[PDB]
This record gives sequence, structure tokens and C-alpha cells, in this order.
Amino acid sequence: SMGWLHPNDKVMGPGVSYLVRYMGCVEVLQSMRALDFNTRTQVTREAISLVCEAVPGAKGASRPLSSILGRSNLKFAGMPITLTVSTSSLNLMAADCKQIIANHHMQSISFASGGDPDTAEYVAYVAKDPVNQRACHILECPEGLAQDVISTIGQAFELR
Ligand code: NA
Repeated sequence: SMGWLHPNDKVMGPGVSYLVRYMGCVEVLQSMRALDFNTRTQVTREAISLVCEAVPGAKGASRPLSSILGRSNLKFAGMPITLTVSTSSLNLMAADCKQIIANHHMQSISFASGGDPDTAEYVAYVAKDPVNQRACHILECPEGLAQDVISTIGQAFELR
């Protein structure tokens, strides 16, 4: 119930893997450091809402915070992946266990959070990549794993 869930060497070395469902991303148009924590949390909650209302079968299924949240990218939304969380990156690998959906360098991650009780299986993180710029990426996790994922993302960030 307290503290990191995995040995530090594991997170620093190969990373920790999870099976989750990538749910797409939502462009983020302000630096997270310019916003208060409560606002950061609202942005992630709303990004989760945006993707869940579009992607069929999403467990969590005018808009607020349109100054901060922009367009959705649904190209890879709904796809099962292996997420590998390490000190180098968040690595997102497709169901063939070959194709890389995304590899978000850890140094590019500027916020991570869960949802609320209605979206408790979701993880949101704000990253940069050359495709999506600053965007909020959404993962739908199996029961139990969302908090593990969020904790381990922090562990990786800190150990980097
Ligand atoms: Na390493």
C-alpha cells in the first residue's frame, strides 16, 4: 500500500511490462507547470473523457478546458499493447509484439495521473513526441494495474 512496487534495478534496466489498451491521445496546448495541480488533474480527467466517448468499448464511456486540450488522435486508439516502463522511456508495443506505437522518452513526461472513481482503471500522461507534440496519452488498464502503472512511471522518472 506504500511506496514503489518494483525493484529499482528492474525499472533502471529492462523496465517493467504491463498489458494495457492504448486509448489514443489529446493534444495539450499549455505547459503543465503553468497550471495548478487541481487544473492539471482536470485536464487529464477531461482527456480521459474525450477518448472514452469516441473509442468503442471504452470502460469509462461545449467541452471544458478547450484552451488547454486540443484535438484527439485516434489512429492507434483501442489497440492492446505491451507497455514497458523504464528509466529510458514509456515504450508502447502492438499485439504482434513487434511494431512500436510510440516510445516516449522519460525526460519528456511532464505529468502523470489516474482518473477518478468512475475512471479508476485509466492512466493519463503528458509527453512530447515528434508526431503528437505535447499530448496527453490515455491507457486503459486491467483491474488493479492502473495504480501500479502510475507509481512505476514516477519511479522511472525519479531513477532516470
Ligand atoms: Na538502463
